[PDB]
Amino acid sequence: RAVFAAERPTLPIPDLLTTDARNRIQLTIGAGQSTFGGKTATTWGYNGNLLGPAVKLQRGKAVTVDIYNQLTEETTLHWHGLEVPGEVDGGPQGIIPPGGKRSVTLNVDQPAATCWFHPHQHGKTGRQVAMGLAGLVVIEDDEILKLMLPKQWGIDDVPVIVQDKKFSADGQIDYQLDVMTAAVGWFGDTLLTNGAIYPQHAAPRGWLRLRLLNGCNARSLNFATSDNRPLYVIASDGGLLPEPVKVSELPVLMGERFEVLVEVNDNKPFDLVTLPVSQMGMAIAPFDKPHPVMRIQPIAISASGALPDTLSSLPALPSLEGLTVRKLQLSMDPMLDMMGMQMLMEKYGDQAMAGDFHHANKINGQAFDMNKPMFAAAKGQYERWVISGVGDMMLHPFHIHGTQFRILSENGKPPAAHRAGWKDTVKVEGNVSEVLVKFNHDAPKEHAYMAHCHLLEHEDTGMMLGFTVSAWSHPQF
Ligand SMILES: [Cu+2]
Ligand SMILES: [Cu+2]
Repeated sequence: RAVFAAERPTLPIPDLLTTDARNRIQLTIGAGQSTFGGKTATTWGYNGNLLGPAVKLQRGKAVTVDIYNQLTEETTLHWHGLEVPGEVDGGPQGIIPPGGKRSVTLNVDQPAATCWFHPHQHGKTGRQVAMGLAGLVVIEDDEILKLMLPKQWGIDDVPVIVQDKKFSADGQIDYQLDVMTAAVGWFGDTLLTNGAIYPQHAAPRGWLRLRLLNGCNARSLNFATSDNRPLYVIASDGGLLPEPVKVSELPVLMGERFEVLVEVNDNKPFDLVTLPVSQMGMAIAPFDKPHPVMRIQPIAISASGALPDTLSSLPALPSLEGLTVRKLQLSMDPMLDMMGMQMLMEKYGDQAMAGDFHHANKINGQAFDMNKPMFAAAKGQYERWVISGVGDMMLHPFHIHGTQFRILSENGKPPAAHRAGWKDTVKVEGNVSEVLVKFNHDAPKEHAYMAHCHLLEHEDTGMMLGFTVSAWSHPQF
């Protein structure tokens, strides 16, 4: 406790940004500065110094987003979790030059969900996210609004973007893509919640809705409350579960979102915390013990948001016979594993095991080739993708663009109930995962979809593939 200041900063709330009268939204990508622990640091942000707004979209309504790159280097803008055509997907092919402008029209056609957006610059995604770039996407539809969930933005409906950073002694963000981070990821000893260190949020009595995003480059998290009151999971990456799922702890992989309701009953403050995980590098101090994320400070007013018995209906799993099967093998060059582990041991000592690297991470023996999509999927068809991490012991949250899928097997076991709805990420760690995926939109070679590990340093050093989606593919044509 003595390590944190007695008074907590107020939890910053990203602005909720909707369409203007011309059905447009403006996003600037820029460099500014932020203060962490009383030290100012250069940071990057969308419409601001750090992080970004929550872009709010209505299902079935078109928006054009005008994107202005005001950095001195190239970037891209990817809408993580959005079912949109490859042309507006903002993967590594969607380059926006410094001083450049690109406009994309999003025709939102998926269930209400909390998605997010971030850079996807080839080989530099880890650095650009670490510098500060990430924003949220709130998709709404008539269905979710009829539920009368907690819905006062920044009061009882609260975005919670949780990220670690490593800072140097001069206060600046200390990012590196090197042999150690290419192996185990970039991680640090300071946890940010909407950009603030251990902030406090003033919560009315009643249900409090938290839209949780693990926005770390490489660190997996496991949310719980300080007094072990339950979290009611109401939504995953791609939207509402069929019914709330009660959990006492909530593991969240890099890039995943969950929305939870937690009870604010009496006046006693309590914390959202993250519990120690079993992931290389990640249980090193200060994360060897439960670590505070946010203080919830009850206030006098009440709020009347509901915890509904029923939230939504999801389609039953279809027959799996006859469906196209795609096999993806994740791998790391053994030299990278050896050297990266050596560096981790040098940097942290014995506690690290207490419980050309630029193309050394691979899928099906291939480090990402932006000019060679690995295959073509058929639009509108359910496919079974089988992703294996047998062979190494690293954690790979495997993410597929252009879709919200259904997990069939997560790392060799059936998915937990709260992970059996709409997901865009599945854990792969020394075992095999299978997902049921359908692509509703096209993506040509020039604007292909990505499928990749979302441990950003793995992605940046090769663990990504491109794929196209069209109505059909036949070699004669
Ligand atoms: Cu994505
Ligand atoms: Cu990985």
